[PDB]
Amino acid sequence: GEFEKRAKELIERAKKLNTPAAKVIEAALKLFIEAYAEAKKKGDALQQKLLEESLKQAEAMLRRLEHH
Amino acid sequence: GEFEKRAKELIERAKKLNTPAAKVIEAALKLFIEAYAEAKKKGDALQQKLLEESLKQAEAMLRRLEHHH
Repeated sequence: GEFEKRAKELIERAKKLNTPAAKVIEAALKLFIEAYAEAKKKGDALQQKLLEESLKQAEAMLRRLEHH
Repeated sequence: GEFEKRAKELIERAKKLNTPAAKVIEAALKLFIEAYAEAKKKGDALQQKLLEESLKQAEAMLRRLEHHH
């Protein structure tokens, strides 16, 4: 899925950062990976939409952490 | 302490709405509690600032899940 690999894309960016705050976003993304697969199994469309939105917020927080 | 009590306040709202998406937000809130305590111990102000922004993203996502007729 394009969800997991974009989430894995951001995970590697978080490991690039090598700061505690980036490690927090790394843990949240791995939970999202597991949650999205569950949401896909039960046909939970609203959970998918929220997780997809959270994916964009994580990417924006990584970018803020990267700039600083 | 202000952050944890907001997060515990959000955790209780998530548990009341009884859907898989709530428990995901619940687990993320519990991680943020632990991470915020570590940020306070280390004096990591940037991590603190992003965690309180994350806490605000929690409230909006929870308000979205709660919005139900």
